[PDB]
Amino acid sequence: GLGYGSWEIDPKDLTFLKELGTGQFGVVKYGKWRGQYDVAIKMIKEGSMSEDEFIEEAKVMMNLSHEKLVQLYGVCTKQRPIFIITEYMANGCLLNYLREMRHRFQTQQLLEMCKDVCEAMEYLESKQFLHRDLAARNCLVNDQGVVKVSDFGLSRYVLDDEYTSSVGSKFPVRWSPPEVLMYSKFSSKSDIWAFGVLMWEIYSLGKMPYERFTNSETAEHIAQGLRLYRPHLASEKVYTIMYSCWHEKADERPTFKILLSNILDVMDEE
Ligand SMILES: CNC(=O)[C@H]1Cc2c([nH]c3ccccc23)CN1C(=O)[C@@H](Cc1cccc(C)c1)NC(=O)c1ccc2[nH]ncc2c1
Ligand SMILES: [Cl-]
Ligand code: NA
Repeated sequence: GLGYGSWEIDPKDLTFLKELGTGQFGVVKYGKWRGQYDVAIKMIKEGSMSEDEFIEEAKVMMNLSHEKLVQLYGVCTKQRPIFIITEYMANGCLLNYLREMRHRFQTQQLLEMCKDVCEAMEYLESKQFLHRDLAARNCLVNDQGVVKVSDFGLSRYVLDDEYTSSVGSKFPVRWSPPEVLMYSKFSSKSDIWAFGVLMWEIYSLGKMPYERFTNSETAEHIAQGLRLYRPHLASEKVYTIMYSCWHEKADERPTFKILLSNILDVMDEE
């Protein structure tokens, strides 16, 4: 079934409609399950994933469930290529959503997007689960405007070394703390850093972090003490929150639980 019963979904119960997304991992199609329920069908391009390891871990990820986490309904592994059946989010990736000027966002909406993501990440943290590539491109927005965290943990199965090596051309350098870029030291605190950058993306309406700097320059300068400027739409109290994610010393950065409380405090003042 869809999130109930077998986690192996029968692809004969799926209809494959419009494409929602495409990249070096595969292609994402909108679909219906038993002609009633909307789904996003993420089909894994052969040659891109450690498929055995990925299927083993998908079974465990079936147990992750939270309102602000993109729901995994199941998988289709008895064919080539394999599919992941996931929650359909009608408004697409958060990065493009932020860049659409027609939305004319209020700052109250931007803070709520931060709350949404933070609640999802507090959940993952309580499960000792790392996202490992948190960023606006990896969040989705549903038909009601709710943001949910997507593709959490997926980078563990990507074979392309340009994307998993901290020196690779596809690595999330601009979302990584210095100890990741220097020593490959991953932890909850490197998710925390990325979340700070994600808040900066949100309040910048989707601008690229450190736009005037190359990947190599960014890595060098953030280690020296460069930090992202306060976006014009971010109040001092909002900037204080995202800035706290970027302390040089990882164990000085907050937890997602503390970040969420800070975000609620700012919301509660309206
Ligand atoms: C490298 N990415 C990729 O290759 C493809 C396919 C795919 C993903 N993740 C996968 C996992 C397994 C197989 C294929 C993929 C992720 N992916 C997407 O375009 C993402 C946006 C995105 C993120 C990072 C980097 C880039 C370049 C694009 N969008 C969506 O995923 C999406 C967009 C609209 C939606 N509406 N509802 C749900 C939904 C989902
Ligand atoms: Cl410090
Ligand atoms: Na810049």
